[PDB]
Amino acid sequence: TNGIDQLRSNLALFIAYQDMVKQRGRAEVIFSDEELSSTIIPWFIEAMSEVSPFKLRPINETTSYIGQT
Amino acid sequence: GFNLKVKDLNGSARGLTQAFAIGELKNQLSVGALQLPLQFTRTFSASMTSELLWEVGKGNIDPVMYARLFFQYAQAGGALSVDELVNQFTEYHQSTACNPEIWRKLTAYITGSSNRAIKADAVGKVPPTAILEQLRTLAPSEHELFHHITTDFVCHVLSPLGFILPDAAYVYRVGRTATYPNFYALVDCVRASDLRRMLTALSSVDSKMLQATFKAKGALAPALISQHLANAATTAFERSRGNFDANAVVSSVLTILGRLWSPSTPKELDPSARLRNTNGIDQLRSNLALFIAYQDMVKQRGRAEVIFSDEELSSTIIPWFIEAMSEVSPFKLRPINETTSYIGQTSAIDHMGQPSHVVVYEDWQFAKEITAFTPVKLANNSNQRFLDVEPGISDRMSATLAPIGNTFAVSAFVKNRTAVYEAVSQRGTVNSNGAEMTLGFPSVVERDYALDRDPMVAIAALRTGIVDESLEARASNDLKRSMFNYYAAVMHYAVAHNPEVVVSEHQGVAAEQGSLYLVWNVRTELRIPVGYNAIEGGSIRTPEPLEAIAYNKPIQPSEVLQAKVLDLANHTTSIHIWPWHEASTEFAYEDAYSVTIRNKRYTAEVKEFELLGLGQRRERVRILKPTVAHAIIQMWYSWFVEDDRTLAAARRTSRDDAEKLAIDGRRMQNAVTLLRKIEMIGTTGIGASAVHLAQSRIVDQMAGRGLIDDSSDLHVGINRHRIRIWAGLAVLQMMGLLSRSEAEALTKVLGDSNALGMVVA
Amino acid sequence: MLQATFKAKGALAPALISQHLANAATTAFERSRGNFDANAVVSSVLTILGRLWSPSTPKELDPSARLRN
Repeated sequence: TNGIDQLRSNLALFIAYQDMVKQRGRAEVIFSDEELSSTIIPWFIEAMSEVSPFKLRPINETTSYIGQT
Repeated sequence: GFNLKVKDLNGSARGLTQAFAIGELKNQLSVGALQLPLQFTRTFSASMTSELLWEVGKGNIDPVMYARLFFQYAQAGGALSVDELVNQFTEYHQSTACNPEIWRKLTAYITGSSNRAIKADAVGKVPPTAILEQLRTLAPSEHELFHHITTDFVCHVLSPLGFILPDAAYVYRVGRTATYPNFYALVDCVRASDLRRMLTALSSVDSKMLQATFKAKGALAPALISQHLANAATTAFERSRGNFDANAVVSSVLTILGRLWSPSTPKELDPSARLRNTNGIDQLRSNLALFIAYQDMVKQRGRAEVIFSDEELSSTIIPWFIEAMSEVSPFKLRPINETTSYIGQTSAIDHMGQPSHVVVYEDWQFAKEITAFTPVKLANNSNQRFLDVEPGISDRMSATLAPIGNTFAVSAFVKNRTAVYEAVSQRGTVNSNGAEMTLGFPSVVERDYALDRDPMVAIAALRTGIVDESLEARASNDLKRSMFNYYAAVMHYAVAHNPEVVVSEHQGVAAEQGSLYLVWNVRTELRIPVGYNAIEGGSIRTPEPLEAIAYNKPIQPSEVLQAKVLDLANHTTSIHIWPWHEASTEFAYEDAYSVTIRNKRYTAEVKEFELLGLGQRRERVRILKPTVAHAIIQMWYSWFVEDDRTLAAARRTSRDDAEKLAIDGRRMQNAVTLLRKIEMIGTTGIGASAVHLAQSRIVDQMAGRGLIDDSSDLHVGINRHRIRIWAGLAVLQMMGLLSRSEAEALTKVLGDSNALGMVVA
Repeated sequence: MLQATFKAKGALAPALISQHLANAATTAFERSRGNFDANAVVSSVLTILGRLWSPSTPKELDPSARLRN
C-alpha cells in the first residue's frame, strides 16, 4: 500500500524515530489497527505535504558535500 | 479427429468426464443435485491466432511488450514457468546496487570518467549491446533476454535529446499461444504483472529524470543523472520487493470464488455481502472456463485454504487485480454471446431419429503458403543469425498445396466422415447402446504438436483416462496442458451452446464438500435413451457436457478460421535474432521409391534435390513446418490408426459374420478413404514431377541390363495406382508436413486391402 | 459497441453486434443484481448518524474516530 514501501527507506526520519522514542518512551496508542484502517493513518505524512519547507529526497547524493583527507 | 460412445464415455475416455478432472477415479458417476443457478459472460479467454513479430531495440520500451516476450519464452519452454523466469530474473538483477559500476561504465561509454564533465554527447547509441556485452562480462547472462533488456534504460533514447541514432531496432516472433489457462498459467500471469509493476515505473522515472536533466548547458554534464540513471530504478527495483505472492493470491481469488460458488453457508464459506459487491467479481463470478481452472487446481493441490484474505477489509486488496485485467497475458477477457463459437453440427438419422454420429468438429483453413529461411549467421558467431526469406521450394510447393488447400478442407473431411452414415445393417437399426462421438480441435494439436511431442500419446492417455505418468517433467507439462486445454475447450464450448448451468458437489470423498462439478439441462431431445439419462423428466440433467453436446441441433461454424500466416521480409532486412530454432536447419530429405516387375528390384531412389527442376541442394535453407498443416492431417492420422487398431480389436472380439461384414466395410472404407485421397494427391504438379521423373529414372534402370531395356513393361493398370501413392509420399514426408512413422502406417494399411483404383482412373 | 461496430463495410453486417446490442446490457442488468438493500442502507446511515448524535458513549454507540472523518 504505497508510500511506506519507500518510506521504510528514509533514515534520518528514522533518527527522528529514535529521538522521540527517547523523549516520550513509546506510549503505543496504536490508533491504527493491523490493516483497515492501518491505511487512514498513513494516508499522509510531512514529505508528501508541501506544507513543510522540508522535502523528500531522491537517489544517490543524499546530502553530500564534504571532502576527505 | 476422434470419437467415443454416447452412452458410455468413461469406458471410452475418462478424460472428458467432469469426474476425471474431479479425480473421481473411474468409479461412481456424478449426479448429486441440489443446485445453484448461473449465468455467462461467456468467460475470459485468449486469442487463438496471433502470429506476429515485435520490434525491440528501437528504444521505445514498454513492459507490456516484454511481458509477452517472457510469457512466450516460457511457452517455448525455454526454462519452465514464467515465475521461474522472474525469480531468476530478480536473481539476475540482484546485480542491482552492488554494481554502481553499471552506471560508472556505461557512462564511461558516454565518455567517460565523467568527472571531466561537460555537454559531452556526440553520437554512438544503438549497440551498447556489444559494449554491454562487455557489461555481460560485467553481468553474465546465460539468458540472452535480460541482457537484451537492461540496455534499454541507458538507451531507450537516454539522454533522449541525443544520444542519437539508432537507425536499427531488433526482433522477435511471437506466435499464437495457449488457448486456455490454468493454475501455473495464471500465476505466470500475475507474476508477469509484477514485472509489469516493474518496468513501467522503470521507464517513468528516467522519463522524468530527463525532464530534470538537460538543465542546459545542453544535455548538461555527466557523472550525475547519468550516474543516477537507474539508481532510482533500483529503488524502483526495490519498489518491486513485494507485489504479492502469486500462488497465494491466485489461490485466494480462486477459493473465495469457490465459496461464492458452493452451497456451503457457514462462516468458512460465507462471501461477505460486505464485499460480494466491489467491482470485477460481479462479472468475474460469471467466468466459467476460469471456473474450470478452479476445479483443476482444486484437483491438484487440494484446497490448502491459506485465505490470505479476510472477510472484507481487506478481501479487497487480494482481488485488487487478476490476469484478464492484466494486459500482461496474451490471454484476454471476453464479452457477451459468441463465447468462442465456430463449430457447426449435423447428426445421423435413422428416421427415428436419434444421432449415431455426433459430427462435432473443426473449422480451419490451413496456410496457403510457407517460406524457407536461409540461416545466414554472421554476427556474434553464436545464436545471432539472419534468415533472409526468398522464394525457393516456397512458391511452387505452395501452389501445389493449393489443391490440398481444397481437398483437405475440414468441411469436406467431416462431410465424408458424416457419409460413414449408414452402418450395421439397415436402416433404421444402426442403433445399439452406444454411438460414435466424433470430435477434434484445431487448437490442441496446433499447439501441443508445435511443441514437437506427438499429441496422440496424450490423446490416448485421455482415452484411457489415467495418466501414463512416466513422462519427463517437460512432458509431464505438455501432458497436463494437453489435458486441461482439451477438457476446458470442450467445456466452455458446450457451455457456449447451453445457456444454463448449476453448481454440484460431490460428495463421495467430500473432501469437505468444496469439491464440485456442474450439471446442465435441455429439453428438445426426443424421447430416447441417451447417456445414463433417458432423457428423464423431459429434460437432460447431466453432469457430463458431452451429453448436452449430443442433443444439440445441427448448426454452422462462425469464425474466420484462417491461419493468418506470418510474413517478415521487412523485419528480415531488420533482423537481428531471437529464439527461432525449430524449423530446423536443412529444409528437406530424400525418400526412396521402389517397385518390382518381371521379378526384378529397381529402387527409384530420389532426392532432394529441389526436385522441382533447378539444382542444387539448394543449399542451404530451412522452412518452418506449419503447425496447422501437419496438425490437421495428424488428426486424420489419428483417425486412421484409430479405426485400424480398434476395429481390428473388433476383428478379434465379435467374430459374428455380420460383424465381420461391419469390420469389412469400415476398415475397407477408411481404406478407400486414404485410397481416393492419395489418389487425388497424385495429380498434383509436384506429384506429376515425381511421377514423370522417378519413372524416367527407373526407365533408365530398364536401360541398365540390356534385355530389360525392352521398352516399358510396368504400365498396365495396377502399377500406376501403385506408384500414385509415391506422389502422396513426397506430399507426405519433406513436403514439410508429415513426420514419417506414418507412410509406415500407410504402407501397412495399403497392404491391408485390395486397394486397386479402387476404380478411377 | 457502436465504436466497435461500423467496421465498414459501412455500418457493417447484422446478426451480430445488433444481435448483441444489449446482451452485455443484460449482463449490465446482471451487474445490477446487487446495489445494496435500500431500507437496510438507509436505516444504516440513519442510525449511525443517530449514534453520532446520541450522548450514549458505549460500543453500541461509539462512532469510530477511525471513520468519524
